[PDB]
Amino acid sequence: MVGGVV
Amino acid sequence: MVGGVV
Amino acid sequence: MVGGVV
Amino acid sequence: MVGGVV
Amino acid sequence: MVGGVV
Amino acid sequence: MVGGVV
Amino acid sequence: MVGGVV
Amino acid sequence: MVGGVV
Repeated sequence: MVGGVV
Repeated sequence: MVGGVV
Repeated sequence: MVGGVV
Repeated sequence: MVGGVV
Repeated sequence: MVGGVV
Repeated sequence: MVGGVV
Repeated sequence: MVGGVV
Repeated sequence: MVGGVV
C-alpha cells in the first residue's frame, strides 16, 4: 500500500 | 503527479 | 486515499 | 481480498 | 490484515 | 495519515 | 513531496 | 509503516 504527491 | 497502489 | 484488506 | 484507490 | 493511507 | 493492523 | 506506506 | 513530508 503506497500513496504520494509530487 | 499523484498516485496510489493497493 | 488508499485502503486494503487481506 | 478487497481494495480501493480514490 | 487491514491498512490505509489518506 | 497512515495506519495498519496485522 | 508527500507520501505514505503501510 | 512510514509517512513523510519534504
